[PDB]
Amino acid sequence: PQPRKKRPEDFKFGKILGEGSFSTVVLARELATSREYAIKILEKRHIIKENKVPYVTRERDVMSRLDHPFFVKLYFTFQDDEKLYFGLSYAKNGELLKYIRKIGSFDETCTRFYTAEIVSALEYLHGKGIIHRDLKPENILLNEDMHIQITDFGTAKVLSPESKQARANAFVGTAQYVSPELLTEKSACKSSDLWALGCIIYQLVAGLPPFRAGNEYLIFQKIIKLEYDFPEKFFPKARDLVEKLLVLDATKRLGCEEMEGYGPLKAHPFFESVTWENLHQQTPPKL
Ligand SMILES: Nc1ncnc2c1ncn2[C@@H]1O[C@H](COP(=O)(O)OP(=O)(O)OP(=O)(O)O)[C@@H](O)[C@H]1O
Repeated sequence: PQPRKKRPEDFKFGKILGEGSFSTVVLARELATSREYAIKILEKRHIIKENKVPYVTRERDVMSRLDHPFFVKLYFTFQDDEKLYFGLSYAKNGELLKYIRKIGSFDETCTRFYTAEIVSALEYLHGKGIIHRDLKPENILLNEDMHIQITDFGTAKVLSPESKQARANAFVGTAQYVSPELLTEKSACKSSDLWALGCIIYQLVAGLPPFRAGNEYLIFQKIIKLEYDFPEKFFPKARDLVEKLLVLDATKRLGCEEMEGYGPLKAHPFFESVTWENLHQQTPPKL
């Protein structure tokens, strides 16, 4: 027997935290507890009209399966006549992208710490057979203690035991972080997230993502050609790691099953001083 189903009247809604194409996230205080949640509100009619039932269902189903400190938690759901409501942890500090823009680019200690939390999160996700498929700084949020909270699971793929690949459109997902296999084979794998990881590490160090251009078509062209360069002074061991992640052949990316998994990735020299066992209990370095 769970707690009774919550209702809109149980909350004092506040500011809008963000607005997507099919949802709006609003800060809400539960009257009975004074707890604050980020409630994601989606209109049923619009979801049905635009054929998005599978994505909303997927977002709910994946989030309910995750139980790990580096993921946004789904605490409850409810609905009224027109809207679905998902009660989520409120990540007080916002998007990682905000910090990249604010401070410009991360020093080595900061890059290493945040990269480690992301790698630890992906290990967990991938161990559950889930491909994120849209990993990017916009969807890596930060809690009040400046630990990461990954979100945005509606476009995730859930692999079956028998399958390492899932059909996926590149035009879905964010161009700058799209893996070459989505553009060439229209298929996603766990290693697609490792490609995105390489883009993100590059972005933390350089301040901008590796594949940039005036439009999406031009970005995609750069991705399939591996057309990017490292800036001068890019931390040498991080460059080496990124070179091992931004690999056109998805089976040759450090961390993938064919490269023997997360062992060899976490053992990379860039992570030498990392203690992996309890990152969420360590004090993040100041940005
Ligand atoms: N759990 C949360 N805590 C704090 N802020 C959040 C939380 N979840 C989402 N946000 C913020 O709200 C924004 C809106 O999220 P939402 O899932 O509604 O759409 P989106 O993913 O940003 O855009 P789109 O769906 O069109 O790709 C996010 O981009 C983020 O800035």
